[PDB]
Amino acid sequence: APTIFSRILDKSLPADILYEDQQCLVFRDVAPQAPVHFLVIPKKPIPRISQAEEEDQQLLGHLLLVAKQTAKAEGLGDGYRLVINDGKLGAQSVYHLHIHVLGGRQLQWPPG
Amino acid sequence: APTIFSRILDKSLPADILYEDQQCLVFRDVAPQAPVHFLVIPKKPIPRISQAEEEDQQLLGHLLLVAKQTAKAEGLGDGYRLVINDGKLGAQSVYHLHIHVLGGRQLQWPPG
Ligand SMILES: Nc1nc2c(ncn2[C@H]2C[C@H](O)[C@@H](COP(=O)(O)O)O2)c(=O)[nH]1
Ligand SMILES: Nc1nc2c(ncn2[C@H]2C[C@H](O)[C@@H](COP(=O)(O)O)O2)c(=O)[nH]1
Repeated sequence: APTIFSRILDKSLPADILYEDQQCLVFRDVAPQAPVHFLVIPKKPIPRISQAEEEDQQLLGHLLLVAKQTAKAEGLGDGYRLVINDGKLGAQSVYHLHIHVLGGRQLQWPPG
Repeated sequence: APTIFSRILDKSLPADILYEDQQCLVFRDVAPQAPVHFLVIPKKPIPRISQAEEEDQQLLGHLLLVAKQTAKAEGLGDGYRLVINDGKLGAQSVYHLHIHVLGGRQLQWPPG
């Protein structure tokens, strides 16, 4: 049930909010891996990306659209990287579905 | 206009195909960065994730759903990572929208 992102959502836990709508939240990462590192999280509290269903189709695309328009607002026109980690081999820590958005520096390959 | 993925789509260029529907293609990466590394590409030839529009909403979520169900089929229950690179700071090479899917080994942090 409750995660760290429960506390960011309900506002009890201080977070840097860049965007909010009825479907999702967008806030900065407290451990930034790039000059701009923010998280695009839904409001329906889907734990992992592998635990998503057809009912979440329109919502996942929306999370992607929100991420790229938030990438623009923060002046990432020279490029950025979106990352969704699953389970332990994915190195997932918070078990609320979120899209990482990283830019303002050159991301390398492999991506971990 | 034409990209490498034009040649994989129209089938002139040999590719390892794991899935195909009317909306997208799913094929292995020729330069695998993990024991399982495949690409989830749409059929509507959107160049970058930052050049996507509201009309592509349902299609982006579908690409994500296809990626996670293809993650299951290839036995990634211990975890995996999805990656969408944009522009040059993203280190994008093919300018057709695609979701990288990597697993079957432990992905590290940062993701590049
Ligand atoms: N802004 C903020 N981010 C957090 C907090 N706790 C964890 N995070 C971030 C750090 C990670 O980059 C991210 C979880 O990523 P993942 O390992 O994919 O679940 O959430 C917090 O209190 N504030
Ligand atoms: N399977 C296959 N993959 C290719 C070929 N050419 C390029 N790729 C892959 C390698 C990269 O991992 C990916 C492009 O990633 P990106 O840099 O994000 O655009 O496409 C090919 O001929 N066959």
